[PDB]
Parts: sequence; C-alpha cells; structure tokens
Amino acid sequence: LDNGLARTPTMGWLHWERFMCNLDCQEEPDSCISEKLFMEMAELMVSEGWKDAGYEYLCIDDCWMAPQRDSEGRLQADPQRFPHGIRQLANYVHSKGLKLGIYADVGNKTCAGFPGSFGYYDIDAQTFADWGVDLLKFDGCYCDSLENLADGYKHMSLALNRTGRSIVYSCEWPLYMWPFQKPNYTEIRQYCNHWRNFADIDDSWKSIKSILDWTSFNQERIVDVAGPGGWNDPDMLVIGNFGLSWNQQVTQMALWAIMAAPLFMSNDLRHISPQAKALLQDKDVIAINQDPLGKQGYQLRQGDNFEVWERPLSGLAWAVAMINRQEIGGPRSYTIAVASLGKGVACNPACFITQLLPVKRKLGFYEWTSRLRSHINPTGTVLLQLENTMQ
Amino acid sequence: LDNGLARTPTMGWLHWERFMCNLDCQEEPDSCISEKLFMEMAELMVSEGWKDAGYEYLCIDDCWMAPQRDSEGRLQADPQRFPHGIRQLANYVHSKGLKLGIYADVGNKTCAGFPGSFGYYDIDAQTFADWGVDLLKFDGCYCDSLENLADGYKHMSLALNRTGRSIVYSCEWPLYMWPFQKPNYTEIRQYCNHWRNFADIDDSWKSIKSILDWTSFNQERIVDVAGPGGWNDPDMLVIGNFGLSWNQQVTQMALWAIMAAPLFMSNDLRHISPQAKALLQDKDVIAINQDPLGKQGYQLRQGDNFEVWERPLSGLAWAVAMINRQEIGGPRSYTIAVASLGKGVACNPACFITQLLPVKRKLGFYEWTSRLRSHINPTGTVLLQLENTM
Ligand SMILES: *[C@@H]1O[C@H](CO)[C@@H](O[C@@H]2O[C@H](CO)[C@@H](O[C@@H]3O[C@H](CO[C@H]4O[C@H](CO)[C@@H](O)[C@H](O)[C@@H]4O)[C@@H](O)[C@H](O[C@H]4O[C@H](CO)[C@@H](O)[C@H](O)[C@@H]4O)[C@@H]3O[C@@H]3OC[C@@H](O)[C@H](O)[C@H]3O)[C@H](O)[C@H]2NC(C)=O)[C@H](O[C@@H]2O[C@@H](C)[C@@H](O)[C@@H](O)[C@@H]2O)[C@H]1NC(C)=O
Ligand SMILES: *[C@@H]1O[C@H](CO)[C@@H](O[C@@H]2O[C@H](CO)[C@@H](O[C@@H]3O[C@H](CO)[C@@H](O)[C@H](O[C@H]4O[C@H](CO)[C@@H](O)[C@H](O)[C@@H]4O)[C@@H]3O[C@@H]3OC[C@@H](O)[C@H](O)[C@H]3O)[C@H](O)[C@H]2NC(C)=O)[C@H](O)[C@H]1NC(C)=O
Ligand SMILES: *[C@@H]1O[C@H](CO)[C@@H](O[C@@H]2O[C@H](CO)[C@@H](O[C@@H]3O[C@H](CO)[C@@H](O)[C@H](O)[C@@H]3O[C@@H]3OC[C@@H](O)[C@H](O)[C@H]3O)[C@H](O)[C@H]2NC(C)=O)[C@H](O[C@@H]2O[C@@H](C)[C@@H](O)[C@@H](O)[C@@H]2O)[C@H]1NC(C)=O
Ligand SMILES: *[C@@H]1O[C@H](CO)[C@@H](O[C@@H]2O[C@H](CO)[C@@H](O[C@@H]3O[C@H](CO)[C@@H](O)[C@H](O)[C@@H]3O)[C@H](O)[C@H]2NC(C)=O)[C@H](O[C@@H]2O[C@@H](C)[C@@H](O)[C@@H](O)[C@@H]2O)[C@H]1NC(C)=O
Ligand SMILES: *[C@@H]1O[C@H](CO)[C@@H](O[C@@H]2O[C@H](CO)[C@@H](O)[C@H](O)[C@H]2NC(C)=O)[C@H](O[C@@H]2O[C@@H](C)[C@@H](O)[C@@H](O)[C@@H]2O)[C@H]1NC(C)=O
Ligand SMILES: *[C@@H]1O[C@H](CO)[C@@H](O)[C@H](O)[C@H]1NC(C)=O
Ligand SMILES: OC[C@H]1NC[C@H](O)[C@@H](O)[C@H]1O
Ligand SMILES: OC[C@H]1NC[C@H](O)[C@@H](O)[C@H]1O
Repeated sequence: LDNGLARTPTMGWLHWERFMCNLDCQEEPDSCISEKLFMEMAELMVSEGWKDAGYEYLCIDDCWMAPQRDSEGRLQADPQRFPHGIRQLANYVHSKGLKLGIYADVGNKTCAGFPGSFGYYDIDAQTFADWGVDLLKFDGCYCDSLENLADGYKHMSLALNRTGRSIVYSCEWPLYMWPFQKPNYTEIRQYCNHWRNFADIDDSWKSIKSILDWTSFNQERIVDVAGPGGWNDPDMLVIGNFGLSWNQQVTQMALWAIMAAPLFMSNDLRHISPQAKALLQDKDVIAINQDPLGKQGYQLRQGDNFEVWERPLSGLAWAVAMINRQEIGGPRSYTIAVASLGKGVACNPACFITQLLPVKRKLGFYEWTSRLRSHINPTGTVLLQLENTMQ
Repeated sequence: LDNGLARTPTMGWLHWERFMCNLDCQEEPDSCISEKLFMEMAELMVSEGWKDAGYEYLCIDDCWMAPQRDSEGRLQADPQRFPHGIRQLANYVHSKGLKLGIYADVGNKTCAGFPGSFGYYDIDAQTFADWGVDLLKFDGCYCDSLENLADGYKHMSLALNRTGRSIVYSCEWPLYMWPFQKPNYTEIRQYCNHWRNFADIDDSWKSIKSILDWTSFNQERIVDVAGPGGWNDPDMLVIGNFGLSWNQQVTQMALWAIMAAPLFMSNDLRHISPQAKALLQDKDVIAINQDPLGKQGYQLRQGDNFEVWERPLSGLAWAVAMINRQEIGGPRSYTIAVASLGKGVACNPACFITQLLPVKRKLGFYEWTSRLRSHINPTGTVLLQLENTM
C-alpha cells in the first residue's frame, strides 16, 4: 500500500496470542482485555527498551468493543473495561512516543462475536482516525461471500485513506481467501501494508514449523510480492511465552528476520525472561529484518532434516539461516559450499562471515571455493551474515 | 520379575536419545559412542550429585558392539571405541559405586544392525554376567515371528537368572507385539523388571504428549499390573536437551513420577543447565516416583484442555498432577474440589497440601468440602502432595 508507511516491516506488540479474549476482569484484573493492560504495556514498552529497539506499535486485537454500536452507529469501547475510551488511550500511548493499533472485522461480526464493520466502513474508518488510531488490523470472519470479502478490504483501505490520517493497514484477506481461491497478491499489495497468509500461530513448535513449511511451499507465489510498503505476515512472535524451548525461540526470531516479517510480539512484557528479552531486542537480527532493501528471503535447500534459507540485504550482504529439523539426538554438523549461497555472488571472490545466532561470533574470510561448517542444535538455527568483499 | 531388583523404579542414565548411534570418533571424539563417553558420564554422576539423587545405573544402548562375534561366538565391544573392553568399564563404574547397563536384541540383529542374540541367549547372558553387567536392555528388532519374540524374551530372562548374577531385565516385548497381538501383561511381568509399551521418545513436546495420551487411553490394561519388581516404561527423560520448553520439562518430570516410571535420563551431563539439573535432582519429586507402595498413577479427569492425574502414596498420602494442555494464551485458572481427589479419602476429614512443582510451597490445610485454585502455564503442570489428616 503506497501510503508511505511500513517501508520496513512494522514492529510492535499485539495482545492476541498471550491474552486472547479474557473478559474476566473481576477474577483476573491484570490479564483481562482492558485499558489498564494496554497502559501497562505502553509503560513497559518504553522503560524496558522495546521502543528503543524499534517496537513502536502497541496494538489492540479482538474483544475491545462493547456488545453493540451506539445510537449514532459507532463502535464503542467496552464501558467497564475501557471506561476512559480509546481517544484517551491513544493520547496516553502517543505521549509515550508510541503508536496505537486497533482491530475490526470486514464482516458482520468479529471472530469473537462483537460488532463487525460490514456496512460501516466509512463510519468506522472515521471513528478510528478521530480517536488517533495509527494502525488497523482487519479480520475476515463472518463474511458470507468472497466478493464481499475482497470488496470490504478494498473499501476500508479507501475509507482509511480518505480520513487524511496515516494508518497502517493490516489485512487477513489472503488467509480467508486461500481455501477457496488463489489470492492475487498484486491486488492485495495495492490495498494493504501487510497481510496474513496462514492460520493463527500458537505457543507451539508445531505451529512455527507449519508456518515455515507453508511459507516455503508457497514461496514462488509470495516472496517476490513483498517489499517496502507491503509485507507477508506469518503472524506474531511467541518468544517469551511457554511452549517454545530456547532453540525453538532462536529459530522463530531468525526466520521472521529472513522472511522480512512484521515483528509483532504477543507476550507479557511484565513477565519475560532475560534470555527471551535479549533475543527479541537483538540489534543485529532486527537490523536484518528491518534491512532497507526489503527483499524477502526464501528456502534455498532442503534435505537430511536440514533447511537452508537466505535473504538478500543492502550493501551487498546476505543473511543465511540453517535449521536443524531432526528432533532427536544432539548438535549436527552441516557443511555447505559458499558458492551455493547468495546465487553465487555472496562470496565471489570472497566474503566475511559473522555468526549472529545463537551467539555472536566473527568466523573470518571465506573464498569462493571455501566450505562453511556449522553445528546446529535440534530445532535450533544458526543465523549468519555474509559481507561481500573483494580482498 | 521376582529377582529382588527394581523394588522401586530403576533410575540412571541411558545414552540413546541424546547420543544415538554416533560412530564418528574421528571428527566427534567427545560425542561418539565410546568408553570415553561412558567414563566421563560416570565421573559426573558422582561429582555433580546424580548418584546422591538416586541415579545409579549407567546404561549403554545400541551401537557398542563390534560388527561380528568372536571365534568363540561371543559378542565383542567395538575394538576401536571400547579398546579396554566392557569388563574394565564395569570395574571403573563399580569403583564409583555405580552399576552398569548394556544392550542386546532378541532377534538376529540389533535395531542399528549389529549382532543380535537369537540362538545365543545363554552365551550372551553368561558373557554379560562374566563382565559384571548389572542391567540388560533387550530390544525387539529383526524377530520373524511372535512365537520367537515371546520365546526369546522368556529364554533370556531364564538365561540371566541361571548366571546367578542379579541383573535388571528391561524388555521391549509389549511394544514389539502390540501391532499384531494384545500383550499378556501377567506373563510379561513374570519375566521382566520393566517393559516398553510405546514408540521411542524423542526431544519434542509432541512425543511427550503422545506417550501420556497412549498411557491414559490404555490405563485400564497397564496401571494395575505395575508394582515392586515390574514397571511400565514410558521411555527416557529428555530434560536438559533441546526441544522442550521449561514448562514441558516440568510436565515430563511430574508425570514420570506419577506413572511410577523408571527414570533413565538421556542428556549430556557435561552440558546441562542449572534449572534442568535442579528439576532432575528434585528430592521431593523423586520421592514420589520412588514411593515404596509402588502403585502407578492414572488419569482421573480430562476436560477444558486440562488433565488431572493422581497417584496413591504410602502413609495415606497422594500426589496430584494437573496439566494445562491448551497451547495458546497465558496461565489458566483451574479449580478442583479436593473431594474429587484420592477416591474421596485423600482429604477426609482434611488434608495438608504442599505444592512441589513448578515451585515448592506449603498451601495449608484443606477440608473435605474445599476447593483448590491453581494457575497452570500452557503445556505446564502443577504437582501437589496431599497428606491426609484427622
Ligand atoms: C533369523 O534369521 C535366520 C536366517 O534367515 C532365520 O532362519 C531361517 O528361518 C527360515 C524360516 O523362517 C528357514 O526357512 C526354511 O528353509 C528350509 C530349507 O532351506 C531352503 O532354502 C535354502 C535357501 O533359502 C536352500 O538352500 C535349501 O535348499 C532349502 O530349499 C525350507 O525347507 C523351509 O520350507 C518349509 O516351509 C515350506 C512352506 O510351508 C514348505 O513347503 C516346505 O516343505 C518346508 O516345510 C523354509 O523355507 C521357506 O521359508 C519361507 C517360506 O515363505 C517358504 O515357503 C519356505 O520354503 C531357514 O531354514 C532359516 N535360514 C537359515 C540360514 O538357517 C531365523 O528364523 C528362525 O529360526 C529358524 C531356525 C526357524 O526356527 C524359523 O522358524 C525361525 O523364524 C531368524 N530368526 C528370527 C528370530 O528372526
Ligand atoms: C492516500 O493515497 C495516496 C495515493 O493513492 C497517497 O499519496 C501517495 O503518498 C506517497 C507518500 O510517500 C507518495 O509517494 C512519494 O511520492 C514522491 C513524489 O511525488 C516521491 O518523492 C517519494 O519517494 C521518496 O520517498 C519514498 C518513501 O515513501 C522512498 O521510497 C523513495 O526512495 C523516495 O525517497 C514517494 O514515491 C514513492 O516511492 C516509493 C515507490 O514504491 C512508490 O511507487 C512511489 O510512489 C505518492 O506520490 C502519493 N501518491 C499520489 C498519487 O499522490 C496518500 O499519502 C494517501 N493518504 C493517506 C492519508 O493514507
Ligand atoms: C532367579 O529366579 C528366582 C525365582 O524364579 C529368584 O528367587 C526368588 O528371589 C526372591 C527375591 O530374592 C524371593 O522372594 C523373597 O523371599 C524372601 C523370604 O520370604 C523375602 O525376604 C523377600 O521379601 C522376598 O519375598 C517375596 O517373594 C515373593 C514375591 O511374591 C514377593 O514380592 C516378595 O516380597 C523368592 O522367594 C525367590 N523365589 C524362589 C522360587 O526361590 C532368584 O532370586 C535369587 O534368590 C534369592 C533367594 C536371593 O538369593 C536373591 O538375592 C537372588 O536374586 C533369581 N536369581 C537371580 C540371580 O536373579
Ligand atoms: C491481479 O490484480 C492486478 C491489479 O488489479 C491485475 O492487473 C490489473 O488489471 C486491470 C484490469 O484487468 C488493468 O486495468 C487496465 O488499465 C488500462 C489502463 O491503461 C486500461 O486500458 C484497461 O482497459 C484496464 O482497465 C491494470 O492495468 C492491471 N494493473 C496492474 C498493476 O498490472 C491483474 O490482472 C491481470 O494482469 C493484467 C495486466 C491483465 O493481463 C489482466 O487480464 C489480468 O487479469 C490481476 N491478476 C489476476 C490473475 O487476476
Ligand atoms: C496370560 O498369562 C498368564 C500367566 O502365564 C496366564 O495365567 C496362567 O495360566 C496357566 C494356564 O495356562 C495357569 O497354570 C497359571 O496358574 C496362570 N497363572 C496365574 C498367575 O494366574 C493367563 O492364562 C489365563 O488365565 C488362567 C487363570 C486360565 O484361565 C487360562 O485358561 C487363561 O488363558 C494368560 N492369559 C491369556 C489371556 O492368555
Ligand atoms: C450479514 O448478515 C446479514 C443478515 O444478518 C445479511 O443480510 C448480509 O448479507 C450479511 N453480510 C455479510 C457480508 O456477511
Ligand atoms: O478473534 C481474533 C482473532 N481472529 C483470527 C485472527 O487470525 C487472529 O489473529 C485474531 O485476530
Ligand atoms: O537402536 C536402539 C533403539 N532401538 C529401539 C529402542 O526402542 C530404542 O530405545 C533404542 O534402544
């Protein structure tokens, strides 16, 4: 979408995976979907270093709404959980130097069953712009027709544009289309800043694997459409939660960087391990994800329970990720000729290789005829940066 | 098996899951299956507290053998990887106050392709006794028929007995005959100290889940047959490796205790985190696993992506494990009427409840009508001990 936004993948925090649709503020006041939750995360996003690392958008997902629209046909924030209203929340978030994201649905209802925006696109766009909203995530539930789905996503894009306010537009259009027909990514890119392709992530290695496998399976269709202003969205980072081992967490961070993915954390920033925090704030890995060239990476090789992915970067550099998919035994060595990397130009005549995950280490100079050898933990990933040089 | 061994579930270390069949001693000398590896693990079992926690048996799995039997028809340790032989290894292990476990296969070959014991059961049994072996794991690969399989497992049990040496006999009899015929656990129990029922564990939450789900599904068949001298083997503990989150590690430790499982670690004791170590050496949880009454636990309840399991202990105590099987969201509130626990006698008229995992914490006295509210992390478990009080 040519709105001048998302020139690099959008970074922020989104409540959905970790907090879901918890409406139980009586029994669980600190975890329920309410203004206090977002106020606290906004505070922590600044004080704990997330904003300085690039995480800018504090985003509200489903279940923020009152059961019904007001008498003027507007969406309302729930009066018990958001008593001060979204406008005051937006102002609070902006006073911290952050941006506010919000959620709506293209159909009759949101996925959790709250009011949908079908027949209200202009009213809702204008309501969000009035409030000071900076990003909309637009879900695809309760839409009976693929025509209405496509038309709704296009209409809201235009409606947001007409407000005059710059609003990142995050779509789930291809995801709700894929079962029934092939998405047209040239069309989607014109209307959306980023788009969900695949099923909801959860806090599991199985889920990370299936997203990587579906991305690599469909990479011919989706890799080349991504670029400044329009990104593939493989869903939230679940690092810092409960279901991923340390190696599995390194794998998600590494591959979301290779894939030029929006980086939306969904975790409890009040309760995050030093390790997960250091991984998520890793300046070098974030720089890869945010590389200004904006060319999405891809799977190069697959075999022997190993995967090799690579991404072209600016300044003639490349990122290489090698995943160990064997879920038994110990570290396994993988050896690859550097001449097979970066379409033969990454280390021609030479290159400097620096390892970034799971630890930072300079590996030295590699000639075009050299072989690269790494040990990789089961379900772990080694991420390298190849810096091309004529020495 | 009535040999006076495994009166509580056997505890130790087994190389297979973490080290497997690595023969590349040229390029990976510290990780290949060699006498060096087992000598190093032995040293660490003593120095780092493993022996004191109860982990006693240092066990060799597949791929220790030479490609061929010797001229006398005996198995031989690989000459390049075990140049000092198994007898010297057994002596070294015994000098550390530990016991030695070894591996063989009922069929013509081991699963990895080395010499099998079919037609050599008495030779091998005697060879192992002569070496001073204290435990045999006996695998089921390359066995043509169910007749041979059954007869093989029985033959080796008797052969071990005839040596006069006390040897723990660890079988895979039910695992390998399940596909074709329902195992007779009464028969299996008479011949074996423990038995593998299900597929090989690996370093994944998926595999932990599958083992628990298959156990609970089959718990009517297998729970009551367990007891002092004969245990169900859900396979190795994989805590301290690569594929399990912290909560998933706690779940395995808690549930292996509930299930009266043999506790065979398969990890690198040279490279293990402090958390994984503290969990594996947790005296209170190990005491549950090793409860002298030796009654295996079972799934009590399933619903709302929660599972409740319990185990009866000695002295009118119970252990209770509540698992959160929802793999999305945050810690989830679970409330249970304590009157549902221990067949209604656990907290009649009252009980003192102590949480053991993921942290140790006295929770206080509960009356029969009370409700316990826990918070359980996704894929995590809360483990409680209930002490009945008047
Ligand atoms: C571990 O591996 C060992 C080596 O492979 C196994 O021993 C084999 O067991 C075979 C049966 O499972 C057995 O096969 C029989 O062989 C008889 C004679 O050999 C013939 O073949 C030779 C070359 O292959 C050849 O040189 C000879 O000239 C012979 O022709 C043969 O008579 C048998 O046939 C019987 O059955 C048929 C069919 O009903 C009748 O028509 C026939 O009259 C006869 O009664 C049989 O051969 C064939 O078996 C397969 C079947 O599909 C064919 O129809 C049938 O013809 C073989 O002798 C040995 N091999 C060796 C080298 O000794 C061992 O098996 C176990 O132990 C053996 C001793 C036996 O007790 C088996 O029942 C056991 O399963 C394997 N053990 C384990 C645990 O896996
Ligand atoms: C509603 O929609 C309209 C379009 O339908 C939006 O107007 C468009 O806004 C963008 C804002 O960037 C504008 O794009 C720029 O155009 C000027 C020339 O007029 C260029 O100098 C810009 O290039 C520079 O900046 C970009 C970063 O955006 C950078 O990539 C370049 O290297 C350079 O430094 C930029 O041109 C774009 O460059 C990137 C390339 O991918 C695009 O194709 C190219 O457009 C558009 O001109 C403008 N479109 C029109 C038709 O006027 C409007 O912002 C939007 N309003 C709201 C509220 O959302
Ligand atoms: C080879 O097999 C035979 C059986 O086929 C083993 O003999 C059995 O060994 C058991 C354990 O040592 C004996 O049971 C014990 O009996 C004594 C006295 O009553 C008692 O102190 C123990 O608590 C135990 O009692 C019960 O035994 C029956 C079980 O139902 C119950 O669970 C136990 O609590 C058992 O009597 C004996 N059976 C027979 C038929 O003789 C034999 O074990 C070896 O012999 C015994 C006597 C002892 O020297 C052991 O150290 C030794 O292992 C076994 N041999 C080998 C080498 O494994
Ligand atoms: C996927 O979506 C893209 C973008 O909408 C489609 O390309 C666009 O197709 C429009 C209508 O077919 C084109 O409009 C034309 O504009 C010119 C102005 O010069 C008029 O003369 C002409 O009558 C049309 O109205 C538009 O040019 C084109 N946009 C872009 C950015 O390429 C695309 O359609 C497919 O490709 C185009 C080039 C044609 O070959 C179509 O026949 C073809 O469907 C969509 N792809 C699919 C598979 O649906
Ligand atoms: C499973 O194995 C059990 C142990 O071998 C069998 O029980 C034993 O059966 C013998 C006769 O086959 C008998 O002499 C033994 O006393 C008895 N052992 C014990 C500890 O009870 C069992 O056999 C079944 O149950 C026995 C009591 C008889 O009713 C048999 O006719 C049955 O087959 C075996 N079960 C099965 C299903 O094969
Ligand atoms: C929404 O449902 C109404 C009936 O409640 C129906 O008239 C309308 O066509 C539906 N629209 C969409 C986009 O699903
Ligand atoms: O109910 C909200 C939920 N709906 C489905 C979406 O794909 C999720 O990301 C989340 O927004
Ligand atoms: O190859 C050895 C391998 N065989 C199959 C067994 O069940 C495993 O535990 C292991 O011993």
